Amino acid sequence: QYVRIKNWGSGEILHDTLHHKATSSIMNPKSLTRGPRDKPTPLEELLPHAIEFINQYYGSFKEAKIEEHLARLEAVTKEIETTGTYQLTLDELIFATKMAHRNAPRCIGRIQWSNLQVFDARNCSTAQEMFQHICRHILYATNNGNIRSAITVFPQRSDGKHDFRLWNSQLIRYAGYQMPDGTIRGDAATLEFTQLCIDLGWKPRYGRFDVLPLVLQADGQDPEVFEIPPDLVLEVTMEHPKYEWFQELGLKWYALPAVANMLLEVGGLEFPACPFNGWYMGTEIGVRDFCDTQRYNILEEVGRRMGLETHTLASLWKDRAVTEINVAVLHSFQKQNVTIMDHHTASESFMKHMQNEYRARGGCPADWIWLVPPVSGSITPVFHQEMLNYVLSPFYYYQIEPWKTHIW
Amino acid sequence: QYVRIKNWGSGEILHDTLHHKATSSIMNPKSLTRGPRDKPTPLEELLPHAIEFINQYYGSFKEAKIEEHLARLEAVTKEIETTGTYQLTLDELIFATKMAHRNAPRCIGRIQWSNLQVFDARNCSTAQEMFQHICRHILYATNNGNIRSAITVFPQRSDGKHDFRLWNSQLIRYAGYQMPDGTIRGDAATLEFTQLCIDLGWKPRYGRFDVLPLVLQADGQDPEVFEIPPDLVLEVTMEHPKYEWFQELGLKWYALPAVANMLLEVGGLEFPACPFNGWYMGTEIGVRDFCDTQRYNILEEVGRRMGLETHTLASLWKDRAVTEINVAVLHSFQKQNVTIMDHHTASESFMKHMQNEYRARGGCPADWIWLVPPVSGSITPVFHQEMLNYVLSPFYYYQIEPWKTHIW
Ligand code: HEM
Ligand code: HEM
Ligand SMILES: C[C@H](O)[C@H](O)[C@H]1CNc2nc(N)[nH]c(=O)c2N1
Ligand SMILES: C[C@H](O)[C@H](O)[C@H]1CNc2nc(N)[nH]c(=O)c2N1
Ligand SMILES: [N+]
Ligand SMILES: [N+]
Repeated sequence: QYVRIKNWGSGEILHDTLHHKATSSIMNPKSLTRGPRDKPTPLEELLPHAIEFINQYYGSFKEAKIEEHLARLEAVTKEIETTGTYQLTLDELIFATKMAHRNAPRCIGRIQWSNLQVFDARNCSTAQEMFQHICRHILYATNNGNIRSAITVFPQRSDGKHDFRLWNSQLIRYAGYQMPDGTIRGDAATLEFTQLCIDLGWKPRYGRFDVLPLVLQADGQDPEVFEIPPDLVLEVTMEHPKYEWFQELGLKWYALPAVANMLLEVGGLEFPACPFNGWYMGTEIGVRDFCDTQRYNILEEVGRRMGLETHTLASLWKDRAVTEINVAVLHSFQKQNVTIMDHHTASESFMKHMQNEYRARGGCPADWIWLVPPVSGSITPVFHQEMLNYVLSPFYYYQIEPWKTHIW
Repeated sequence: QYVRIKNWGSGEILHDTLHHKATSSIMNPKSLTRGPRDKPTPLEELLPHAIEFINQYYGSFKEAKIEEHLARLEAVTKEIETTGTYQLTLDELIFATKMAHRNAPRCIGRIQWSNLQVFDARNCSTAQEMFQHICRHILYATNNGNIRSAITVFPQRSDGKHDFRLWNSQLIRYAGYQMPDGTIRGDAATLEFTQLCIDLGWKPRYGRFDVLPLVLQADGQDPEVFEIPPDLVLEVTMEHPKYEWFQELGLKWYALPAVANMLLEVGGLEFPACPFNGWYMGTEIGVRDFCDTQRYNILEEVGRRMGLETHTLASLWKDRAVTEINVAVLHSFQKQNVTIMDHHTASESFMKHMQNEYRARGGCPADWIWLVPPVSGSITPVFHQEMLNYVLSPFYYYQIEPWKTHIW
């Protein structure tokens, strides 16, 4: 029938009908999602996929180890024949995690795809044991502000009813509540989820930079709530380098961008819990987290303190404020020795990458909509670059929100 | 086989191969192009299409005129049966031109789709007669700076060998030459075409704001060259409202954005010559025409005059200059009483439109990549709006460059 369409600012959804009369930019397309299941992967699908992967892994060395490649193929088949899926070698998980990042069409930082730290936590079985690993991860990646790229891989899905997974969008992340004023405090984005932590007994601190708790589900079991040891969450306080009134704003952001809720797919296997992290590109904080109507929405407050024509849209005052907010974020990171890269530098880098990729392996999955920064479009190189967006393997899939499917 | 991919900044093209290994943002997709032909449209295709159109035209009144609708269907069939295509009534051309604009997924100004002036020049037969119409058009739309939206429709394609069409990208448009300095003067974009006007005896004035000649092809015949009466081309000189040194830059742009080279498709008919115009949205000039590496590339010159860290990319100096260049353009239009709308105002408007459209007829073809402005992305509403991009009818198609196919 029709097609549901979302505006993510207003939250308004519309149903398209006109398209049916057609001839001859969705955030979460089904195509980009790998959902739950109730039964192990069938063997007839699993095997071909595993073989494909093992042939990629071996076809990716400089000087081919044929015998080990033939052996591994044999051992993998026997394991599948014998157990009903198969485990990756560590020296295969590491490749899996790097190629999949390499294959994420929506990621600008892929120049760095080779430098990834991999934490093998496939032996995990309890919540407390997940939450320990998560803590280790955070501390490694954070490095006292010198951000290291890392990923923590938990036990692969088996039957689908013993799934490990984080209910958090990203590891470290601020809360948001629907205060009485008609207003909303903290991070509007996490409004719905904040409530859920409340439903599981998390004490609401009611502020605007409250780090939310990890909500961990292990081996299919109901999710237990863990608070993050505030010693690990490193934050950057926001000061402008001119407008001394900019600290009066009382702004800060967490330093670690660690996406928590995506699924890894490799050789037919699926890991619905594999949190990863790079570092921040300024605009992420300065433009989206700070300036989105859906988010912290500082744009008017900052403009007002600039003596700007705030009620005349043509004044271009948003263009002026946004830019200073970025300047602030950037400046606050460098000050405080927190790793960061500005979107301009980021765009030139990605470009080098892309060039590299095509000479390397003739292509680069790439989603224009996502790879162009939310300010300065035309001004970065990636805007003028035509690109194709395709899904390869291994790959990092979105997933249906855990509370929409989990049975407590 | 592979897939040619263009970067429009560098002009570099790459061939994608990786996509073949796929599982389960192009400027000129074939899908968006209607090309030449050597034979009249076959009747078996033409008729259904005509009927569809006539039923739309009649199904678009408030209070239905069934008898005239049944009559028109009859008269149209007889005409096709009898001549081998059919002519639209004027009160159908007007609807054709408005719906097609209404249906252009890449256009932000569609809120105004109803207000269009239509010049019926289907009776045209000579070049000189096209060039007269073009001149009338320019003068009407320009209105001494109070821009009126207009379109001039020429004779429909028949057999494909008597095509009317303009060889110009847009009516009024600056030239560009490959000067000896290793550099390039005027409008780099029109580098290839400028040469072609030279090949047809146009005297190169060698400047950086030289209006190019109309290159007109009528009834399939070789294109004759006409110079535009400088009295008709209204221009805006660029001054900033602070930086008095901004006029020292010696900048100006033409006031009329009139796209000249697209084809109208309606009820199976095709008009490969139907120039149209709205007015400018500032960023068009301030960001793309002025700041594209491929274009006039002022960004460094403007930054330097701002005492900006021009060799430190992270300085964010591009964000600062671009914004002032826009301020300048906007300010220069309002001064000089030239119609213009800023991209922020434009985005809020389009949004209203889109809302209107869905309540109206449940949909709105819409290409995100194009509808989001080249600066301030996140900051405009259209960024957060998920949208579907579909081709309806009537519709404005791109066309293969005339000199790639015409036989002299
Ligand atoms: C130099 C390090 C990195 C940089 C600068 C970087 C930058 C970014 C940015 C700016 C986004 C968009 C943010 C958003 O709108 O949500 C993104 C998304 C993404 N990145 Fe990277 N990233 C880095 C490391 C990584 C790593 C290590 C991985 C995986 C191993 C990765 C995979 C992804 C994926 C799957 C997305 C999509 C997120 C989503 O769909 O919401 N990136 N990256
Ligand atoms: C309020 C009046 C208008 C405004 C503000 C407006 C704005 C714009 C802008 C900013 C673009 C993109 C410019 C570019 O990147 O080349 C565009 C493209 C386009 N517009 Fe409009 N426009 C207006 C009137 C019209 C009219 C009257 C028509 C047709 C009757 C139209 C149809 C189109 C089409 C077909 C394109 C695609 C051009 C291309 O693909 O290169 N627009 N418009
Ligand atoms: C509707 C639309 O697709 C949506 O706002 C997209 C635009 N491009 C994006 N690009 C990135 N990096 N991150 C995003 O959240 C978005 N949001
Ligand atoms: C490669 C890419 O599609 C190209 O630069 C597009 C981006 N979006 C655009 N949007 C508009 N309005 N005009 C354009 O020329 C473009 N260029
Ligand atoms: N990130
Ligand atoms: N335009």
